[PDB]
Amino acid sequence: AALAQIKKEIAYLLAKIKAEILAALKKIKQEIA
Amino acid sequence: AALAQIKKEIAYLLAKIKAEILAALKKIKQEIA
Amino acid sequence: AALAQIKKEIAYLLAKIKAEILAALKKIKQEIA
Amino acid sequence: AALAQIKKEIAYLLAKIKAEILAALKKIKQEIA
Repeated sequence: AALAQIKKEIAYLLAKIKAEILAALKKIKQEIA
Repeated sequence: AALAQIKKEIAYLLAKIKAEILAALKKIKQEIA
Repeated sequence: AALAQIKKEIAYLLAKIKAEILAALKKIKQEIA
Repeated sequence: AALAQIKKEIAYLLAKIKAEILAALKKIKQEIA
């Protein structure tokens, strides 16, 4: 169980990092368009 | 085995995050070029 | 304990990768603004 | 040992994802400058 818990928590953090980076990229595409 | 399974699945998620970020970056380089 | 230690260290590295990428993005938004 | 091996390999993949993303960002900052 603990292994699957670690996997789930890292997966969540990856998705959070991705969403935050794409948020800043869209602010840049929004600035230019 | 479960450890290698966790590693393989995180590796996959990393590659997915990378491809998605580079997809949005190319939409931005495409907009400007 | 070692499992939680691995999780904590990967979490730290993710946050470092995110901060560095957002640093370069802001240098780009700064260039254009 | 296997746990530390998994950690080392994910760490490597993170650094590879970061370097590749910053490579594409610099191609974009290079295009505009």
